[PDB]
Amino acid sequence: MDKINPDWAKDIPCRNITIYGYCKKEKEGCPFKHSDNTTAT
Ligand SMILES: [Zn+2]
Repeated sequence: MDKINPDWAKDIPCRNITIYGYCKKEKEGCPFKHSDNTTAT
C-alpha cells in the first residue's frame, strides 16, 4: 500500500492531538487530521 488518500489520516488521530492535545507539527508534513478548532465529540 503506497497510495494513501487523506481520508485515512483524517480517520486516525495524531498522537500529538491525543497525547499533547496539540500538533505544532501540523503545519508540517505531519499526517492525520489535526483539527483544534471545532471542538466536538
Ligand atoms: Zn501530527
